[PDB]
Amino acid sequence: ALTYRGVDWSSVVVEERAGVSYKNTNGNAQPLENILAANGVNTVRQRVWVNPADGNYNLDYNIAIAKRAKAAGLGVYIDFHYSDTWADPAHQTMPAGWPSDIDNLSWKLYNYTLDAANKLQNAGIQPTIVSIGNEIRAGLLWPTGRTENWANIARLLHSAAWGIKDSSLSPKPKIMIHLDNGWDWGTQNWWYTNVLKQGTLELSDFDMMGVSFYPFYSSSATLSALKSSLDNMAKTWNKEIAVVETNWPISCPNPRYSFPSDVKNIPFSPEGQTTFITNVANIVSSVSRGVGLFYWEPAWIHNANLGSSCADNTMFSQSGQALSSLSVFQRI
Ligand SMILES: *[C@@H]1O[C@H](CO)[C@@H](O)[C@H](O)[C@H]1NC(C)=O
Repeated sequence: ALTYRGVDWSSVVVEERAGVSYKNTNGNAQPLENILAANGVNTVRQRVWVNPADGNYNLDYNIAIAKRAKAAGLGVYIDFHYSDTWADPAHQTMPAGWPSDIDNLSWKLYNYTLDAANKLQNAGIQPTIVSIGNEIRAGLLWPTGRTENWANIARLLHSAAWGIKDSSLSPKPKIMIHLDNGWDWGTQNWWYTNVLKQGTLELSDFDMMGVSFYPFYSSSATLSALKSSLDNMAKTWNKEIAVVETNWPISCPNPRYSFPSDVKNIPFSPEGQTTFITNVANIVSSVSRGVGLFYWEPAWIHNANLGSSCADNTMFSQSGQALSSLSVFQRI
C-alpha cells in the first residue's frame, strides 16, 4: 500500500562509534542498513544540520551513510533542519554565520540548498524526498522566518525549493514541507493557508506534506484526529501525504501525558508497536495520496526514550538486536 516504508536512522554512525553492534532478529551481526532492508524498509530518513560543531549530521556525515543506504537498495529522504542543531516548533536557530535580513538570508538559503543538492548529486546520491525544514510549524530561521512573518516564510521556502529545482540532482527529489502535530487540522490549515496566500511560494513549488505523529505528547493525538486531519489536507491541497515521524513504546512506566483514547488498549511491547505502526500506516493509506510512514530512530538504543517521557521507544534490544516488531515494514 505505502510507497515509502521507512525509518529515520540518522544516529547510525553515532551509535556504531559508541560501540553498538547491530544484529538481525536471529542475533547475527549485520550492518544496520541491511537489517532494515531485510525487514521491509525501503527508505531511510536522515537529518541534515548546517555546521554542527562535532560534525554529527552535517553533509559529509549524511553523504557517508546515504552511500551505505544506497548500497543496501534503500532510498534516501533528506531532512534539512536549516540549523546547526535540532529544529522543531520551539527551536529554529539560525545557522552560525548566516545573515538575518530577509533579502540576504533568502539568497543564503538558496545557495546552501543548491550547494548541498549538487554535492549529493556529485556523490551519486539522489534522494527520493527532501524536506525544506523540519517541523516548521512556527516557521524557520528565526526570527526572520518566525511566525507570523508569513511573507518571509513563503519567500524563504520558495528560495529553498528552487535551490533544489535549480540543482543538478537527477532525478529530482519530491519536495516536502514538514509540520508537527499531524492530528491538529486547525494548525495545519492555519499554516498552509497563511503561507500560500502570500503568492511567493506556489502550490507547484512543493510536492509533499509531511506530518509528525506521536502518541505521548497529548491525548488529542487520536488516530481518528489524524485520519480527519490528513483527509482534510488531502482534499484541500491534493499533495502526497506522509507521516514522517512516529514512535510507539515498548516501555512507558512514567508518561507525562495521557495516551489518546483510541490507542489505550495497545500494549507497550514489540507486539504493541507492530499494531500501532500498522494502524498508522493504514490510516495514511486510507488517505488520498497518502504514501508514506517513517518510524523515528528505531535503533538509537543509547537514547531509548527518544526525547519523550516514555522509557523506551526503540525497536532494538539494548544489545543492538532487532526486535520482532521491525518486521512490520514487510506488512504495510
Ligand atoms: C550566493 O552565492 C552567490 C554566488 O553564486 C554569491 O554571489 C552571493 O553572495 C551568495 N549569497 C549569499 C547571501 O551568501
